[PDB]
Amino acid sequence: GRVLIAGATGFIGQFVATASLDAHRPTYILARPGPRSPSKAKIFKALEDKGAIIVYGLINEQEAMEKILKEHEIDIVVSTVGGESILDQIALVKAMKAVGTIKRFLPSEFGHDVNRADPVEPGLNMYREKRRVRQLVEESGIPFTYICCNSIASWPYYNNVLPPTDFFQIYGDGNVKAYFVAGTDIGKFTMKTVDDVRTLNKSVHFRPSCNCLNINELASVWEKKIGRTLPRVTVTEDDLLAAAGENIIPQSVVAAFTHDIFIKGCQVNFSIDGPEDVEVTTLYPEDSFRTVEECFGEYIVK
Ligand SMILES: NC(=O)C1=CN([C@@H]2O[C@H](COP(=O)(O)OP(=O)(O)OC[C@H]3O[C@@H](n4cnc5c(N)ncnc54)[C@H](OP(=O)(O)O)[C@@H]3O)[C@@H](O)[C@H]2O)C=CC1
Repeated sequence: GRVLIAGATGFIGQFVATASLDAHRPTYILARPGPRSPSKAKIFKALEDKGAIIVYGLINEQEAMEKILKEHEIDIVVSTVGGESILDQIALVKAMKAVGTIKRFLPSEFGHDVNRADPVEPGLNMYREKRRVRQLVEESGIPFTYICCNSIASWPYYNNVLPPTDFFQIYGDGNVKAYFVAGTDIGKFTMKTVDDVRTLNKSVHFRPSCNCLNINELASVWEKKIGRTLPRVTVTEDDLLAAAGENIIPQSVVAAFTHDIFIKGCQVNFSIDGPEDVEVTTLYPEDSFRTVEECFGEYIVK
């Protein structure tokens, strides 16, 4: 099963691409034509050394994408494009529909369940775009999997990776749970889903029970790691709504999602027992997630 990843030089994309190559899956990486940044240069080299095949194009160019999917006999398409580029996926979906040979598409999800969560603006606009892509995918008859992996295991700053050394900003009561997942686990478990019969036309939720922490708990894990306590200060709901209300992109987007998670409980407030939802830890039993303690341990080694 040949995998095409768009957005492999991106934050999430680097983890997904590396996991695909480490799983011994034939892996093709879409590259923007032109000169290469030092960091892009770094990433593309690492991936090619792991056996990645670089292909040149842009996902908003339908005819170009049709040619690539056909020429390279692609089976599985994974998009990890950024928030600014969500509607660039429209041409890619039309291209996949035209070629008709795609076995699984994973659009650029990699956070919350955009069909259940209701963030304030401008987070909401991003979710409108993601929902529009899901509507197009489903109406196009493309088999899909939606990766709802919740938060990457970093410190959740309102404007956003390394936890604080001076004082902790605690959102609201600091007693609202979220799920934190290592980057490497987002990649590993994403790639397992692409050809699993059980994830076909499903939302895949990442709910590792040992990494279900509120902000007060997350603070305490960091204090254990640095061997000292810090002052805790409150950031109110209205603080976050003010920040969101300025409509400064992407800072205000991050503020809106912080509010949704840590004020409104968007990651934990629904059941996954229904027939269109599956959960990673029950799909792949006896395959432990890296803990937050472990993750914070490598931030310490920096
Ligand atoms: N905590 C969480 O769960 C988080 C989840 N996310 C979600 O992950 C997804 C990816 O975001 P992130 O990792 O921040 O994004 P990035 O901006 O780090 O990476 C985006 C990748 O998409 C590529 N790309 C963008 N447009 C095109 C295009 N038209 N054609 C081909 N390639 C393109 C970029 O290449 P180039 O540089 O050449 O333009 C880059 O390689 C988003 O849906 C975001 O919402 C991400 C961060 C937090």
